[PDB]
Formats: sequence, structure tokens, C-alpha cells
Amino acid sequence: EGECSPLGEPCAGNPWGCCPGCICIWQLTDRCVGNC
Repeated sequence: EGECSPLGEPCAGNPWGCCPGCICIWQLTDRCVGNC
């Protein structure tokens, strides 16, 4: 699986990050915050 999920897929790899509507932090691991 490589099509991201609502808050789930890490930001390391790209476009393996989090689906549109959320922003990445990666100041600890790769936590996405927002409303997606």
C-alpha cells in the first residue's frame, strides 16, 4: 500500500506522506496534524 491515509503514512519518502488537507510536522517523527 502506497496511497496515504487520513493521518497515517509518514512524511519520509514522498509522495508517501499524508493525504491532502493535513500538514506534516517531522519535528519528532512525522506526525500530521489538521483535518483530512
